[PDB]
Amino acid sequence: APFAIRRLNAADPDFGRHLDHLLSWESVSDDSVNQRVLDIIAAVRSRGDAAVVEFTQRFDGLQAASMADLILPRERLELALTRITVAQREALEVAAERVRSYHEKQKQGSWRYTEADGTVLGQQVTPLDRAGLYVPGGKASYPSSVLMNAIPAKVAGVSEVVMVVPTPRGEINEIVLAAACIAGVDRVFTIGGAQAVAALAYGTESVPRVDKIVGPGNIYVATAKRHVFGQVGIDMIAGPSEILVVCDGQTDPDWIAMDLFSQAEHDEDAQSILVSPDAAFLDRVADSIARLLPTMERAEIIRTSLEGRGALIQVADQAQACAVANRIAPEHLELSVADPESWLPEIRHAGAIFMGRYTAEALGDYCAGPGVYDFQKRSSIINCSAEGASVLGRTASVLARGESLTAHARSAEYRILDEK
Amino acid sequence: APFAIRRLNAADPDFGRHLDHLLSWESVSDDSVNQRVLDIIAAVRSRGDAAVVEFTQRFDGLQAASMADLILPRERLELALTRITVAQREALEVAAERVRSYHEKQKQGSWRYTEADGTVLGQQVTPLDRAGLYVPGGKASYPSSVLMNAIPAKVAGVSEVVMVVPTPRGEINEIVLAAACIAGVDRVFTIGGAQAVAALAYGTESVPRVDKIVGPGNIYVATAKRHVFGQVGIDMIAGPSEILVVCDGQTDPDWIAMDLFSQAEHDEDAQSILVSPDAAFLDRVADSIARLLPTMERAEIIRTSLEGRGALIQVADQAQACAVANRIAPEHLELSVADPESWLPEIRHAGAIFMGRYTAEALGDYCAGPNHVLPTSGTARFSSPLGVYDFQKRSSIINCSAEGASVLGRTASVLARGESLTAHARSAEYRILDEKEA
Ligand SMILES: Nc1ncnc2c1ncn2[C@@H]1O[C@H](COP(=O)(O)OP(=O)(O)O)[C@@H](O)[C@H]1O
Repeated sequence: APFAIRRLNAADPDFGRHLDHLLSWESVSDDSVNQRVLDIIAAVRSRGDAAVVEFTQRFDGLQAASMADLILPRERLELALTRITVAQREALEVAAERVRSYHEKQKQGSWRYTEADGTVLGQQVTPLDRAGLYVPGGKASYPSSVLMNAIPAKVAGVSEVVMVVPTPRGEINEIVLAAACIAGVDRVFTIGGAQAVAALAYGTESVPRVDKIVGPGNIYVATAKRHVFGQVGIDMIAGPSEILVVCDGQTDPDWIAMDLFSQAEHDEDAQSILVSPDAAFLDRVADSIARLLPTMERAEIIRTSLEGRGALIQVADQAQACAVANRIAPEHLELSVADPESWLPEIRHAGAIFMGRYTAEALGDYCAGPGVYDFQKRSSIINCSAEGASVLGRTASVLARGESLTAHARSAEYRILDEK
Repeated sequence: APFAIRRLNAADPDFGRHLDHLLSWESVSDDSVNQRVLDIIAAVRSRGDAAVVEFTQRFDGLQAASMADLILPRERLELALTRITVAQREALEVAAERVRSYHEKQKQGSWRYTEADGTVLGQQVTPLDRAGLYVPGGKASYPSSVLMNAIPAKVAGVSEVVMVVPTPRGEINEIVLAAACIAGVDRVFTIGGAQAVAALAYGTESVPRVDKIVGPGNIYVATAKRHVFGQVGIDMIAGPSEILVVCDGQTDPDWIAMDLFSQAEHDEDAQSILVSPDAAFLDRVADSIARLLPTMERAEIIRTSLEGRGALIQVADQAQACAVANRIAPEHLELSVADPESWLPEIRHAGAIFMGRYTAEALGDYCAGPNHVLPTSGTARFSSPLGVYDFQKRSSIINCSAEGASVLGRTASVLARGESLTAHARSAEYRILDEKEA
């Protein structure tokens, strides 16, 4: 044999050393991935479509004579919507309505405000022209990620939402494609990895250059986004798939085991960690892991993730549990404790938080629905009246002259009215 | 020998390439400036404090034996406050009042909301632990930048606001340090360039690793900020110093020439361009420039920048003026026209906009942030993720009731099972409750 999950104890004097290592895992080195991503980016900029096709065959195991075989018509998204089940389609449509209604209320357009002295301030707001959405291929690709990125882009007025979704060995995810259909994706290319990000950032003969790339992605996508920042807007660099469970010991150990498995099954570099002051509970979770793992469809992925990056960590009390959690700074925190609002203040470095025994971290990947700002460009506007320029100019005049910026000062002074 | 501003005319058939070269020529390469930056970052990541002191001696020309001589105590900020004149201190205090008022109105905190089924949703809002503020050295450092960044950080509750400001040959801008005192800066290091950015992004023995780096910067700072992206939060990376003025010819030509000088006096590489359909006007601006330039206090820097990147550009009409403006794509646009809101629909690539004849682009550098709205009580009503939001972290929370977990769990089960992610499914299914189960 049974699988034995790694065990750490913060009562060990050397516990900080093992925790550091657990948090700095170089499966494939940063440097190796970085060089590979840099080379692919430069390759896509130099050779365009030909490079995209060549990398797609190599990394996605796909046969494609040309870039035209890597274009999915929007009609294929409509077909996907007919192919999923009644219950799947209803879940997606219900979540879409809630996401879309929410963003309609939050949208803020151009505005102007007139001060008492006549000065007008405000912002001129324009949708981005195009936005690119990365969608991981295959089964481990949450449809919520499509809905929650494409819908606010369309609500903002983005004319073209371009989706890139690799098809590993030709595999297509109909639920994901159906979500893309509901969310209003305009164009789809079956490409992935660093080459998809590069094609979106710089453009090729067939892939349009977009103004912002959004979405999740593994280390190749994250590294490519880091490197095309500047050339294109980027929402964020999502970190590796991750869950920290903190438990007081009074949650069912099968539930906790499964909560760890939920993240570990996403991909082989996911990290799942449990922290608890309850030693007997940690033993129960270790047994649950050993028993439940061979019953999992994705046991191979789950085992590899837990061998490389998982751990159960014993701590002394609530205070130490929070200190270790804050150090881990988890992107996803499950506070499986009696009074979660009592633990959160001591874990300010955590990302998304799932509270209590009844809130599985997995619900965060399949959110049923409740932004636009991130798909808009803003120009700030100042239109002083003569009186407003006098008020502002008096302050600027003094400060500028103080540091010898006399063109700044005289520029402002030309519009200062003399007082009564 | 009166100065003759460079003249361009869109009617010329070499205009596209002539303007292309004016907009793109570079002294040092991208690769060499970028290569020097990549080297400096690796050096301070490796040699820590020693690299910072070495780069500071070489590039700033400072006689500093160790990192402890590059630390300015908070008292030195208070002393700056007493060294500036009364009118300068009050001007800093007035500016800080307007900034601080605005950010207080914008500040949002944590919240919770209980759904009908008992599920609690919300957000936990906390300040960043530490923020790092880059402040240019010398006289060309806007005190605005200190106020505009340190004040929202303190209003957010950032417990340690760290400022870096190079002091070339020991020169100190007392107004800038006084601004830092008023804005509540906690610690100051007299360092700059890429090495300052890297010391803040990664931390050294004496410089603390901060959660976000903000502020303006020259090419080395901007390049360094681009490279430490993903390693540490950053704000918008400011581009090179630049102004495009578009005028219909109905603005006093001296005002326009001085608006060009305002940007030109910042540094030798600054780019100041005027576009107009009014040919007689453009001549009056050329004369204004010749007459006004000699006695500018920074006449030599203005002349250098106008020679290298300045231009007066003749166009056929308003539409061609806007086409040229769109090709330049200015981060700072001065629409010095009678009807500025009529020109804006045809301006599609522009950052911050100064409208009409009474709005000098100089006011941008002293009363607003980079492409930020002017802070007033009225403008505070319009939300922005800039400002106090910059320096805060937001954690979404969900606390399902048993019934909420059941409703959400069924939908999670359907979609996760549809994708064969059965750990997701079973984890959600464990919480589904059926009252009739004994
Ligand atoms: N040629 C260079 N190589 C490396 N760093 C440089 C070079 N020129 C300037 N720097 C860095 O940029 C800083 C210049 O001071 P700063 O005020 O921030 O920019 P500026 O004065 O041009 O506006 C220096 O501290 C220095 O570290």
